[PDB]
Amino acid sequence: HMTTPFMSNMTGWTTVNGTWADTIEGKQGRSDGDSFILSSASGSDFTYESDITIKDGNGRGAGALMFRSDKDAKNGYLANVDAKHDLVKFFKFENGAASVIAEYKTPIDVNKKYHLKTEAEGDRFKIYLDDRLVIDAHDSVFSEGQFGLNVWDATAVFQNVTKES
Ligand SMILES: OC[C@H]1O[C@@](CO)(OC[C@H]2O[C@](O)(CO)[C@@H](O)[C@@H]2O)[C@@H](O)[C@@H]1O
Ligand code: NA
Ligand code: NA
Repeated sequence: HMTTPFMSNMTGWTTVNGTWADTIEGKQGRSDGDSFILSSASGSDFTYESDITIKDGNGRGAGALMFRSDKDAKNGYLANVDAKHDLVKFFKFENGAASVIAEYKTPIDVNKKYHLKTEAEGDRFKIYLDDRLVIDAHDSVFSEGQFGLNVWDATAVFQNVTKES
């Protein structure tokens, strides 16, 4: 029977762009720019988390959780680990244009598993890196939408991708 090594409680994964696959390590994405995959799962308030490992390829950029997204990932929130810029970023896309909401600055590495967790509750967003709170910010732009994953100028692997509402 069909099985995948990607572990998640979410289904319906639809590739927006980039190169996305399920490998023995998890769901891998790669692109030089931003690229996105969206689950059919949707929500408003939730805990959304994943293991994220940035690999050697492309520009050793970033891997991200995306949430409260529209169908083509043009509008939504992201929380990432960015090895190139050494930060955890909470940001939004509005009609395909990015703007930063909050950051935590820390050295971020390639070939190191990170655990990233977002708790989205109304207009408040708490982001944890390896179980430590690093961002606790407010933003009112988006209230609901799809869950997904992103990479920016990176190859990255996502494993144990889960949401709880
Ligand atoms: O952290 C990666 C994440 O950063 C974004 C949004 O800040 O921008 C990437 C990169 O693009 C520019 O805006 C210009 O090319 C730079 O200022 C920034 O380093 C997202 O696009 C990406 O997912
Ligand atoms: Na599954
Ligand atoms: Na780095």
